[PDB]
Amino acid sequence: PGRVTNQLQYLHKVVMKALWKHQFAWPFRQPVDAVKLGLPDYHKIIKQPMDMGTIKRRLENNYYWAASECMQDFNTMFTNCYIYNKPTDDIVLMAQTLEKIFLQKVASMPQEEQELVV
Amino acid sequence: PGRVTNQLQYLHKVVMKALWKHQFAWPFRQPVDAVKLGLPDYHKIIKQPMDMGTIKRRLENNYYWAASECMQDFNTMFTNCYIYNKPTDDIVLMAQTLEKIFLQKVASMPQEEQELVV
Ligand SMILES: COc1cc2c(cc1-c1c(C)noc1C)ncc1[nH]c(=O)n([C@H](C)c3ccccn3)c12
Ligand SMILES: COc1cc2c(cc1-c1c(C)noc1C)ncc1[nH]c(=O)n([C@H](C)c3ccccn3)c12
Repeated sequence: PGRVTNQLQYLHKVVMKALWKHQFAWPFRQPVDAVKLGLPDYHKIIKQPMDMGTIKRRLENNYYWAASECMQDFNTMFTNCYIYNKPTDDIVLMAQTLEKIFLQKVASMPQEEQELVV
Repeated sequence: PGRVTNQLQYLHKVVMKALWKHQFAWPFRQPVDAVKLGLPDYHKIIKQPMDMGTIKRRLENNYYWAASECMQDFNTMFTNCYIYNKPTDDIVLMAQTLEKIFLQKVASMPQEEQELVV
């Protein structure tokens, strides 16, 4: 059972809003389907797949207990990409651009996490 | 009880080696002493403090079970910095530079994690 916090609210309504509509977002909006994309050994290499669609649903459904967990899912999504792919690949450059934006927005997130009731 | 893996070995001998000696590394090599630095409410805002000294010791002492845990400690260190400080602060620009290097190196880490025995 997760909860609503000021930081999670910010991650939803400011961070995810900036990322979801970005030019480079579309390949990250749903899980990597390795077989359709012809990606060998994707599930040997990546044991914790993650994508922005899953994160967005989790934010919408109060899945997270704390913003740190949501930020961990973002980090996992980006590092999965960096690990599976080559440093010069289009998808890695796209991920780097998205992560730069994510981290920039995190620098203006509310500082002290407090739960919101109603 | 942690273990030695090819990825943790890479994080130690390649990633931490590149970061530890960087021009901007020195403020990150030990925990943030908020009172000496005159940083109000540091421990209200940051509930999971982390630094490269602690990570380096953990790598040296086989504290981690998997590279994902070490990468999470790096991410926590950087996002702690971004959260406590302002987007334009010297320390945040320094952290961003270090994180760029960290993530660049992660893109060449061994892909499939396998434990090393002896
Ligand atoms: C080449 O990387 C991808 C390409 C994708 C994709 C997800 C990834 C992806 C992501 C994201 N993280 O690891 C991988 C692998 N999801 C959908 C999708 N649809 C689609 O046409 N692609 C191609 C192959 C693509 C898109 C962008 C950049 C490079 N290649 C892709
Ligand atoms: C202004 O930020 C810091 C300054 C530090 C520091 C750690 C931080 C720090 C870190 C790293 N993450 O959050 C904070 C706060 N550790 C040691 C240390 N010794 C030292 O003289 N400083 C000053 C205030 C400094 C250094 C670099 C950039 C800006 N300000 C610092």
